Amino acid sequence: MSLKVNILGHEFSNPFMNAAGVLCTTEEDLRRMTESESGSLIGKSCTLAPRTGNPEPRYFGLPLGSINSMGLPNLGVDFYLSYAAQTHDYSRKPLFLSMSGLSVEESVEMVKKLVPITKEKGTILELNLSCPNVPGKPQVGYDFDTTRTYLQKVSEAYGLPFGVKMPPYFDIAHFDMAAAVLNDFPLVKFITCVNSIGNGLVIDPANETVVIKPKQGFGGLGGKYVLPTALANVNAFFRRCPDKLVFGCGGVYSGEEAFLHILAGASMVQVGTALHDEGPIIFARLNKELQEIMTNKGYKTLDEFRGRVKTMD
Amino acid sequence: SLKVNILGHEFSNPFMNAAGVLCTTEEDLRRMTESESGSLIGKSCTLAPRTGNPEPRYFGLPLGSINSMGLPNLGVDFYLSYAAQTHDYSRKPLFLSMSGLSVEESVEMVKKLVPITKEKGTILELNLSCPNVPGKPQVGYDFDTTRTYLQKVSEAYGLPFGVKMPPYFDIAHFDMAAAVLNDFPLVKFITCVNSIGNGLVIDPANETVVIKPKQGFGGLGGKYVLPTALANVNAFFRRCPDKLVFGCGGVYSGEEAFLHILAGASMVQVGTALHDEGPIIFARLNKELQEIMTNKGYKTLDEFRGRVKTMD
Ligand SMILES: Cc1cc2nc3c(=O)[nH]c(=O)nc-3n(C[C@H](O)[C@H](O)[C@H](O)COP(=O)(O)O)c2cc1C
Ligand SMILES: Cc1cc2nc3c(=O)[nH]c(=O)nc-3n(C[C@H](O)[C@H](O)[C@H](O)COP(=O)(O)O)c2cc1C
Ligand SMILES: O=C(O)c1cc(=O)[nH]c(=O)[nH]1
Ligand SMILES: O=C(O)c1cc(=O)[nH]c(=O)[nH]1
Ligand SMILES: [Br-]
Ligand SMILES: [Br-]
Ligand SMILES: [Br-]
Ligand SMILES: [Br-]
Ligand SMILES: [Br-]
Ligand SMILES: [Br-]
Repeated sequence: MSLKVNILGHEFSNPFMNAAGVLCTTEEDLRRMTESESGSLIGKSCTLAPRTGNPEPRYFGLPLGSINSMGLPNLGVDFYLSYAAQTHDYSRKPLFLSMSGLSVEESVEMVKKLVPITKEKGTILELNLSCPNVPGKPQVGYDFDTTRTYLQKVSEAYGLPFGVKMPPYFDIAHFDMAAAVLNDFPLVKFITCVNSIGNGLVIDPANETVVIKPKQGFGGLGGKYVLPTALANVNAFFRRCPDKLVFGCGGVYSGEEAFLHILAGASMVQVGTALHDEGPIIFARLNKELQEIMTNKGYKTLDEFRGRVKTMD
Repeated sequence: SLKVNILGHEFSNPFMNAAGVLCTTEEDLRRMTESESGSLIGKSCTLAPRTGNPEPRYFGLPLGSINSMGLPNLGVDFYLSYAAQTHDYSRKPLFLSMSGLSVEESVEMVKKLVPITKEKGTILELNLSCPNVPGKPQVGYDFDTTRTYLQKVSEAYGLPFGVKMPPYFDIAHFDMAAAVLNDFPLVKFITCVNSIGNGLVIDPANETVVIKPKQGFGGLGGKYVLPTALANVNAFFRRCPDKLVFGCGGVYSGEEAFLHILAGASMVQVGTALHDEGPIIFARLNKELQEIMTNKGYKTLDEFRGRVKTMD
């Protein structure tokens, strides 16, 4: 029996990691992720400079998930690079860093700085093209021309295998158009589906007021809200992008939901909202639960069922 | 108290079915008319009868619904006859949803509707957001295609109508959509929103998708879509001040209808909850919305419509 995953020139102990932005901003966040049972971890979407973010309250927990408009609060790219260079214990697990320039030029500058550290330590890049929460900066992945520009220039500047955090799509034509762009770039080795459902609105009936301050209450949705959307996107790209891996992100609170992500095509499985609710102890539970479901169904490895979701067509 | 006075009509309350739920057959429409609902709307129809997609094509879920019906309907002639000859307009006003799979089909259909709207007052909701027909993507996600539909239908129908919009998730798309809509004055109402398109639900017991069409991909409704619906309602409420907004998505109770109205909704549509519960839900919804209004001291809907507070 094995929850192991062998991809991207690394052996992962299990397919679980945090979703970018959850429990990965500070050194202590990252130390707690490394101490956890997670197979990996990813740093907060960083910017070239430290960034303070949107006004609070900017996160609100809901019965069916979460809404956030954090606005990319982070320590700046140099902090994450130094963590990856010196601090992170790579004998424990591999490390991803998320990078989210608000422009091509900023993302290019950060990925240039990452190059020697990836060469030195094997630090993996996830490029965020789906932040829904910075006022005036719409999700890059919803503009295919802009997406193409990012992928070209980052491919050129970084020159190493990297991944992309995609926004959810809801239109078959858009799965097709997105895949075509992505398939034009061989250094994109993984596709993370998905970021939050952008620009939802939650209102408190008692005070008749939105629950978050930024953008008149409009925020990204995660948790139970996004599971069917996340699975559709993982499978859509799994089917269209034959020479890329897909990482599943959205709605994972258990081994059984992790199992569904893997069935849909997911290599790794990212946990956001549930981890925010529960803390890093969640990873021990998730391993146990996924192992148990496999045992019940007679599966011994993840690749015995990855992408094996059954259709009736 | 719950009354709504819009579009040349008085409605007893803001509630109606969502297009496609309990509104395909004459018996469906009879039961909607007999219900406590303020209005009702016909199934999105096509010029010819449609059998729709293979089964299973609806699956009910703890947090809502997934569907890929494929516009199964009795054909435009039936809905037009229902509107001209059968429907009791003393009970409540009637909407018809039209969902031509091309502009040419939509133009043909709305032309037939003209005399019936003039004589009986039947209201058009033009469906621009079906996510369930293969090779025919949501028109509302292409602002060029959307402008052409709106132009040719404006010319062909020439009377006040509304549009069923897909949900948008990008402020840039709120801005673009509203700008396209604001170029057509005959568009008097905007229904936000249609199902969240092309989600995928898989049963872990059998490792199998739950609906047959399109490898399991269908539209999501119910509890999944409430924040998306509320956001879309309010986005268009703010961007289209000379139009009305209908709310649709995630309404299972008076509290959720209150939120839709607070976000900007004039009428409130009920899909999934109604599929679950049946037309008796409308009597519950009227009672719950009243209870919330009395607790807050509102005597009318316009005392709070669109008055959601923000902190910025
Ligand atoms: C508090 C908060 C902060 C987040 N920050 C980031 C971010 O830095 N970069 C990113 O790609 N996604 C970010 N996300 C989105 C998550 O990575 C994930 O895509 C989303 O929450 C869906 O997963 P979930 O259902 O497990 O929450 C954030 C989510 C939340 C809840
Ligand atoms: C069974 C099914 C059939 C539907 N058919 C139509 C349709 O004919 N036309 C339309 O505009 N919307 C149709 N819808 C979408 C609903 O009208 C509504 O926009 C969506 O389900 C979200 O509302 P809800 O959360 O109350 O279900 C259908 C939905 C379902 C559940
Ligand atoms: O920092 C954030 O606001 C943030 C970034 C992102 O990519 N996704 C998200 O939900 N929030
Ligand atoms: O008939 C359908 O499949 C259908 C049409 C529509 O507009 N929305 C929906 O959810 N289903
Ligand atoms: Br914007
Ligand atoms: Br579609
Ligand atoms: Br089991
Ligand atoms: Br009017
Ligand atoms: Br299509
Ligand atoms: Br959108």
